[PDB]
Amino acid sequence: MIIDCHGHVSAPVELWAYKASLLAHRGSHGRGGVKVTDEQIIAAAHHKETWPDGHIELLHNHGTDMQLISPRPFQMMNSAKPARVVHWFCEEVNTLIHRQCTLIPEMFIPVAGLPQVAGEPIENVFAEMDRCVSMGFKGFLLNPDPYENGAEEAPPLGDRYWYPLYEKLCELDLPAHIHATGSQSERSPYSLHFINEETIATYNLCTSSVFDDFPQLKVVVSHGGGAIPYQLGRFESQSRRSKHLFSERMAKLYFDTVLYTEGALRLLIETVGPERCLFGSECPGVGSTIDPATGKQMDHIAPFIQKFDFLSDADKKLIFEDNARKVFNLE
Amino acid sequence: MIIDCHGHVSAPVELWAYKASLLAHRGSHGRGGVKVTDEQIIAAAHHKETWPDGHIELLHNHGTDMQLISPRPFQMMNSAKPARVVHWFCEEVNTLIHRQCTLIPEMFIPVAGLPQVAGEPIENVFAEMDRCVSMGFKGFLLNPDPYENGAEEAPPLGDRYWYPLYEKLCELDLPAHIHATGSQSERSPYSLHFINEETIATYNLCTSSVFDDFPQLKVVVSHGGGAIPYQLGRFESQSRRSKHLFSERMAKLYFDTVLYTEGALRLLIETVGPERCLFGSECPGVGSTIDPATGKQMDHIAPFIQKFDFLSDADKKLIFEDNARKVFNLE
Amino acid sequence: MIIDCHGHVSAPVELWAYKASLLAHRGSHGRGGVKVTDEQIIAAAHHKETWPDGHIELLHNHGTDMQLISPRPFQMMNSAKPARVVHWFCEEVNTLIHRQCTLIPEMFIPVAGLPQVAGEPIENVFAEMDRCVSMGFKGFLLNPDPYENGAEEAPPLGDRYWYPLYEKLCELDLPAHIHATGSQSERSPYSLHFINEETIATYNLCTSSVFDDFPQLKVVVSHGGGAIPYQLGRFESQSRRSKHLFSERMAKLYFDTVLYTEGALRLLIETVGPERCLFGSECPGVGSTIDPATGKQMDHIAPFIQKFDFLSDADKKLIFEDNARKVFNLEV
Amino acid sequence: MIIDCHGHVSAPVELWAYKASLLAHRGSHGRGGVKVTDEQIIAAAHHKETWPDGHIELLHNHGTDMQLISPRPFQMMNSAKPARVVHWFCEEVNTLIHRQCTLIPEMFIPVAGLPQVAGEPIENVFAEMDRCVSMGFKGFLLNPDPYENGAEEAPPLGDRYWYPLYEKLCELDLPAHIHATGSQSERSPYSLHFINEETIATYNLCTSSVFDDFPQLKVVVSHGGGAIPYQLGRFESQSRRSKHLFSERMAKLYFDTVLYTEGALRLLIETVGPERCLFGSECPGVGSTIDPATGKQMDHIAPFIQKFDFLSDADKKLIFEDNARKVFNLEV
Amino acid sequence: MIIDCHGHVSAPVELWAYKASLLAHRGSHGRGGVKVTDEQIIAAAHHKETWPDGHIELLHNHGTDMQLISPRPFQMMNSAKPARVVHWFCEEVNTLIHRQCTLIPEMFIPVAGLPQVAGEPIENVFAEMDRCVSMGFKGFLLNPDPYENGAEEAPPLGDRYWYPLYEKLCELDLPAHIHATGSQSERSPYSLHFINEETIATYNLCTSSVFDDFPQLKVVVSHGGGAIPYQLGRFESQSRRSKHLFSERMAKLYFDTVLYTEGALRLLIETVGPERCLFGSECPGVGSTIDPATGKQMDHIAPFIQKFDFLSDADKKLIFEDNARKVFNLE
Amino acid sequence: MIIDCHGHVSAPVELWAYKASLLAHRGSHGRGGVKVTDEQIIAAAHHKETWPDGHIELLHNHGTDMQLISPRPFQMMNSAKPARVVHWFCEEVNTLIHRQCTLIPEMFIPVAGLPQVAGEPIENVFAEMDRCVSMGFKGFLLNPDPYENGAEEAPPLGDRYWYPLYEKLCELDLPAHIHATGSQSERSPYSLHFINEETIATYNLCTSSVFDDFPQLKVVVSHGGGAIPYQLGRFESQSRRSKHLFSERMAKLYFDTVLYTEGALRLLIETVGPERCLFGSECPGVGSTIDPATGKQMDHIAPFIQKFDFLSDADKKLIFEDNARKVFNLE
Ligand SMILES: CC(/C=C(\[O-])c1ccccc1)=C\C(=O)C(=O)O
Ligand SMILES: CC(/C=C(\[O-])c1ccccc1)=C\C(=O)C(=O)O
Ligand SMILES: CC(/C=C(\[O-])c1ccccc1)=C\C(=O)C(=O)O
Ligand SMILES: [Zn+2]
Ligand SMILES: [Zn+2]
Ligand SMILES: [Zn+2]
Ligand SMILES: [Zn+2]
Ligand SMILES: [Zn+2]
Ligand SMILES: [Zn+2]
Repeated sequence: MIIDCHGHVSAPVELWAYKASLLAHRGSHGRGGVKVTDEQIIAAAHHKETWPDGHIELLHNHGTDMQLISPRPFQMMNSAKPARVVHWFCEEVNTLIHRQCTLIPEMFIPVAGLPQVAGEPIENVFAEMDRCVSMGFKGFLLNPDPYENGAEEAPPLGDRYWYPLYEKLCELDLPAHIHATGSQSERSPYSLHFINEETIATYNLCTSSVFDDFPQLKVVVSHGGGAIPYQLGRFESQSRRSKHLFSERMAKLYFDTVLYTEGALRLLIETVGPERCLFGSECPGVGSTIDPATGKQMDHIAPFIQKFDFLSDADKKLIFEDNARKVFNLE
Repeated sequence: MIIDCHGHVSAPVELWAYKASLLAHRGSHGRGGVKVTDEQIIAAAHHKETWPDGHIELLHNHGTDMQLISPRPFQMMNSAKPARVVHWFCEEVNTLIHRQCTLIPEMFIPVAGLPQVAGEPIENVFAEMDRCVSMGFKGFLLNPDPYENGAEEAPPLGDRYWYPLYEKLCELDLPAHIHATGSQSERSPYSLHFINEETIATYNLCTSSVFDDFPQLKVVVSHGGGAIPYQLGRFESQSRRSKHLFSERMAKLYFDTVLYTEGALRLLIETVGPERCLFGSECPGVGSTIDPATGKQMDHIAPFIQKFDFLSDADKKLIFEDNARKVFNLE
Repeated sequence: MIIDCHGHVSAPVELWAYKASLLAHRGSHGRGGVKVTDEQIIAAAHHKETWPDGHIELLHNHGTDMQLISPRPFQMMNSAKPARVVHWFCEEVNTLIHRQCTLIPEMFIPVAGLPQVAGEPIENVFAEMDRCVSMGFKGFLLNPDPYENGAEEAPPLGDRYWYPLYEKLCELDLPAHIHATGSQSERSPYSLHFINEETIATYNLCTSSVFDDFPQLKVVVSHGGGAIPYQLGRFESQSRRSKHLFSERMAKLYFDTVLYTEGALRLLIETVGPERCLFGSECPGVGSTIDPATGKQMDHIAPFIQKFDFLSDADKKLIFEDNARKVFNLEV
Repeated sequence: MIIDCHGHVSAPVELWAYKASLLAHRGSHGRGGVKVTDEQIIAAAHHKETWPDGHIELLHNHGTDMQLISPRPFQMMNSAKPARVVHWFCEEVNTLIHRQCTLIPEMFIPVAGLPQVAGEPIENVFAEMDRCVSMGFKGFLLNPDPYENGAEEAPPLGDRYWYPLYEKLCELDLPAHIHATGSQSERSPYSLHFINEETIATYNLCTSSVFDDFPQLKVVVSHGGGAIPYQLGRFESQSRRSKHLFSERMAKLYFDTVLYTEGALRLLIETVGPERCLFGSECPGVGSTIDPATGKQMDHIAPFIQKFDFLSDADKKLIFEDNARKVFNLEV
Repeated sequence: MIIDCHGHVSAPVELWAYKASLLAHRGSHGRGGVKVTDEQIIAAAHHKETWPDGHIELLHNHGTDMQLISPRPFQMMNSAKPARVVHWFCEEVNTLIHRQCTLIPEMFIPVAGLPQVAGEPIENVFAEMDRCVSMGFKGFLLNPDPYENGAEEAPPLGDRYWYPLYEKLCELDLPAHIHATGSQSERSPYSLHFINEETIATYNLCTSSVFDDFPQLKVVVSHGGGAIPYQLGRFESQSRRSKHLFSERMAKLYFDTVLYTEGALRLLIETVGPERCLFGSECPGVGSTIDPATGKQMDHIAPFIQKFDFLSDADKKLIFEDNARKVFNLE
Repeated sequence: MIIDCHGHVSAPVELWAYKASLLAHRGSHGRGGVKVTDEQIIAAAHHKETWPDGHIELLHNHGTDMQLISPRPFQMMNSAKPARVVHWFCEEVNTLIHRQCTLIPEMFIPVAGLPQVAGEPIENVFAEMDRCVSMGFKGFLLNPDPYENGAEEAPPLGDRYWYPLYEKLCELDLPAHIHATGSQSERSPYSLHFINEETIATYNLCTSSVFDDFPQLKVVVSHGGGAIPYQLGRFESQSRRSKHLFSERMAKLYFDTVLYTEGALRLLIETVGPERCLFGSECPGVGSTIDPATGKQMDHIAPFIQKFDFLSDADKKLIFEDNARKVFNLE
């Protein structure tokens, strides 16, 4: 089968209106919450909206059997104040993902957002993690820039600021899916910030002692590692002047295949090997447009991997399901 | 012949001491200047230093016949204060590069740094440009982040802040060579900041109307365009939702081949085409380490391009000299 | 008839989702816009939402014949970055209001928000004002604190920063309706910031030369003038030292009656007079809860004014329609 | 008798000069102190200053028998640096008040200021409180905005930042008298910031669990509660969603009657009841100007309360003495 | 006779209470002003207060015939906000000095404060200067640090920011008396800040083109030039590496003799010469204490100058009156 | 003999290049270190550079027999970021001074810089102190303004922030040598900042209870105490109003004689006494210019002190060696 490990929830419109409300009253109305029926959630999983077809129908047309759906990361406003609106909105997004996956278990698998408030100690997400574990969540999006390209930065991923999280992720044996959220920059909007932050997080993890101290830490890097597989040479060369090679740590990482050109998919898989690649597409999303040359949808990239003549059937099965089954502890 | 369009001056130690001195007295001793002889300038280009050999010796070994040399960008301190030390140090480095390329015209071709002070209008570099144009300089390093990964950032390259510079570059029909300088981030050291800044600059140039207003502007993006050829799919798909495709703007851009893996070189050349690639290696520097297994130096990448079977000998001539002669107006 | 001069649009949820999206991509998707059909705009004016009944049904129950609807001001994020998102959102809200008033003209009258970006010159709203003027809009919400209780504040209303706007309004003979937006303070939330900012704006206007320089300027202060009618004594006393009395300038101002206690309404009307009071309720909204002692909604305040012994039927007609009809240039 | 619970010290000019000097040398001359004789402290309570007559003469004319005098709060510079100057000045004002009440005991009762330094833990006032408690002081002015309308603000009164103080006050069975100090805003000067901060403090106290955790806490809000009695309806309505009604907590609060209009006094008394109103005038002060329509000083408000038809003589005795005598632990 | 050129007004207490009031209501009460009778001002000139005797009586005991009285500079709060309180308080101090000098013309001469608001253009003092010229004022205190040792600095005295003032001072042929005001620093309180700022202002004036561009500019530096006469050597040595000597400019400056040790007075006079020294004492003030060795008052320094055996009677007359007569255009 | 207690290392050019390199890569290349031979270290002390002659040659000519050398303070960049480059550069300069004084024990005696990072607790220098104590260092340069004339400043020297250091200095019975470093001010260049900071530090030490708590603490103030001996009168008069006279605290202090005018030298020695003066010249440096009239070099000041008639030969022995031997524990 084909399990897509990088998907984002198609939610009822009421969720985003709840965000607007929280930002309007900033808590003076109390927490409240999203009021939507199961019917409305299911219908949201079918609504066309801005995509060529519905979420479910698109996955069906592309042969994707199941998909791990997480929050749409650029809505999560990790730099917004006050902090409690960040926490509340994260919790409600997670609740809605849980409801949708319970209503549509034949396709959708839950992955959780973290209520990362810029500047707060990472411990402040543990409670929500616990709530999500009980609800059956299979992973967590880890944002390396809760400041959302502001004037300040979070510590690098090798800083012990993040160590309490790694510990917990190993106790649960659940993965962190690197994903930045929004960006306050006029130069670098969110979709490009994703790439730069993936590059930075990978670099941090591959030039620190994280994997010495948490050898079972499972990390999936979004969008084929940002820039790293393409730029691996300079970083390996510079890592020679040190006690560990960049590739030494990088061999511990997993990467999803959210890349919309055959050449990039080929380079990713040849660089890290099928043992460390998990099929992903972000369909529906950035890539849900039609290539005017072929008429196909750009995020319908499974056939590119299925036709690579340098991968065995075992390697393609690793990429399409087994790696996801292990990393996300899927039933 | 082989022309390397991305090299950095091996300078006598007195230049860096002059930088330190300027920062120490901050102008209270006057402008002063570097004090070195022609002999010391020539000797610097043969001294081993940390490299496996002298700059010129490594070029001779790798088969490189001429190299365009610019300042070592991470020393240019565009965010340093007061402004006058940034200007003065840029001026002295340019004067020294001029002296070296006049003393050794067989190997070296001069490329200038711009005295970009964070927050200053871009026109404040024009004077220095003129001076360098009178000294035979063939291009300019354009830093998209003169704030050097600080609390603030400059406007995106599509902003009209930069338009006075594009004008002048078209007036001179000379190219800009995109290259960041330092990085103040504890997460992102300068060598990774290079890549991210190239990604951002290319994105700005390909999502704005710069090339509609300056069709003749010549721009060379360093390090194979950061993440862009690898991440082209998502940005092209997103651009489909606008009036001009990312690809039609990117077709106007040139990229150098400072990539230290065969696979990345292949991906670059197959994505942008040999008509838009200029050979470059940054030898000596980040890539001047010996692969302990295969015995060769990582920045010795000309043979990779020579052996690509999908390139004709004319395509290889383009990559190795003709594009450089056209873009940098080489004699 | 009964005209309610202080109402806020009951809009389809797609509008608030559009706000969320604008904040999410900060303009990198383009302006885009609210995509919503006429039938959705109509249905939103009847949906119960968190109120006991729909907007229109409530106005019917309370006997209100027409309401001037403006944006829900605590959503207008005047302090948000980048500036273009606050401009775009204000514009979208204005056009949606225009559409709703065009579709339900027997009930709703359009009042526009201003795309006030904290720190921008006020002239930057004119382009939108002009547009709204050609769409038939009858007034503009004026926010004295576009910084939304931040680390900085805007100039007081007496400062010449605002004088271009005061000029244009007089050019148009259309009123400003003082209304604050959001509040970033952890001490003073938006509903209380409304009152504090009404107090500050009224004080600014009654201690400067705005009305000397703009005699025909029409200004309606929300929520019965905040604290001023209750605290008028101290301000009058301190003004005695000045060249003009506080009351001298205050008499040029209009106030709406959005007060949810009979005593407050009595004080307001007895303080500023029926010639300067315009009926308003903000129904549905903060006051749309049941007073258990009466069983009636707290914002069903028209009967209090109707049953005031100290007002003639002509004064009540001023409060309930004539004043609004003249201040907001309404048709008849 | 008539006890005025809101008065401010008429002090010799040497005190304000001492403030100026403290700001001038910022402590490099040492703490020093106000150097002023008993005769000067007495003379200051009779000097006309900018008022029509002396402090004591005015209180005599108005029929006030005793007044609780506290610091002039707009001078206490809680946002000034370095912290030690605000501490020293508060201490000096407190001791001068103590001396004046010791010299004129038939008229004046001491109420202390707190040396609140913006950003300091509240515990840093305890040492002064203790001292004032041993000097016979009967209450403390509590400033909810020691930042004085700056770029930052203090925690709301419901925050545990204030809980130590609430504890100590209950330990002492002495009241806090809500009063803001200065205002750095160019829109909202100090006299209006008083009202806005009273509104914010009252809202904080009526929407938190302060009175659940400190049931016997005695709090007197200045100037008739700012805007709250006039704007109570909206806050009650919004509180309905909470677990406690706004009025539920508001009933635990006391308010002084420093309002210079008959209508405002009527509203206050009818809203909170005579059991929670303490007569206060701030005479001499902002209200010490002549109402031309009456010839009487605007802060001569006791007759309004005396002539209210809807109050028994016993309710008026509560307002004029019993409530102050019980809240401020006064002798008889 | 003995004319003391550095004195500060002994004002009625009502002035400082007016300062406190302005800072309390910040303008909401309107400008207002100081209400004091002539009798009260005269009495203030006699009040003991904190000094061993009254101002007038102290000048009498020391043989000082007349004294130029200016504001007490550390009260002038040039960094306070809003600006109008700074302007108003300056104007009222000047009005009171004018009244006192008119009431006591047998001794007191008026010198004016400038309403210098940190960050405002210097032109904003011209109006008050004019008001003071009409009232007969003989000079102006010039503060080189209106920021009062804050996080920011004013431009150096050679910056053209100050040029409109110099121009005006030459049109009036009236002097600037360098005097800092207050200091917000915990390290360096006002009395020491005076010294450091005198040093900085002198350095600025002696390493810039001020005296090239305003050759008739009259400047009196307080407290014997801060540190400069004592430290003149290093600055002269460093000025040799430049187009003008430090002493070249320094010869244009005047210095007052507010120094309370014989050795410092000797060094000042021997360094700059009697032609450029104006007698000053700041009595009553910092120096109004008793030397327990001699019983004399430390600011009774006229006899030190009268007994120096290296000065002629003409030099002592230059120091004690003629220089003041010329510089301050005294009747 | 003549011992000069205020000299600064003439270092090989590679040290300043190492500073520039550290600032360029900000630690991403690791600590590294200066790479110079014993021969280059020795040659640096004989190279003319800008001086009229080599460092050692000038010392020989002036009659100086030994000199205590410390870092050139204006290069130590105590306000630079990140902290680790400040620490590393201080450590390398100290190691180089150690190498030079071990190679040339006839002339040079080692004095250490402190790795003071602005805002760091002072205890963060103790480690380095210990290392230097194991290398035979005889004192430490104490910078009162590690913020280098910035928006912020450190606590005054009387604040208990510094008390841990006083303790250690008494534990080692070694002295602090007050000396500022750089200055970010556009009004006050580093050479004037030296003087002002010495004034402030001396004032703090003489108006606080430091010497009541550390009676044995040894402190040497540079440049004759900035302004203090010249401005002593006002501060003594002000201190009379307190519990301890300025003079009784100042009597515990030592001062060096880095003054380039005879008159200032005289004033210093007559104010503080020969029992508290240590000869010092800062030769070569700011004072190494030739008086074009009198032919001699300005920092050749030993003869001035030799010719003072009011000093006995024992007083001159104190100034020229004994005080230095006692304070700096010289062998
Ligand atoms: C600035 C830079 C520096 C080095 O290569 C380098 C220098 C010294 C030691 C080791 C490496 C490279 C580039 O600009 C580039 O990568 O294009
Ligand atoms: C402002 C000033 C203050 C005093 O003189 C003073 C004031 C009150 C008590 C004690 C001293 C001195 C100077 O400006 C100067 O020293 O020139
Ligand atoms: C830092 C310093 C620098 C010079 O002397 C100097 C250096 C290079 C060229 C010219 C002068 C001196 C002192 O520390 C001092 O004055 O004590
Ligand atoms: Zn994603
Ligand atoms: Zn490069
Ligand atoms: Zn409203
Ligand atoms: Zn009061
Ligand atoms: Zn003075
Ligand atoms: Zn030195």
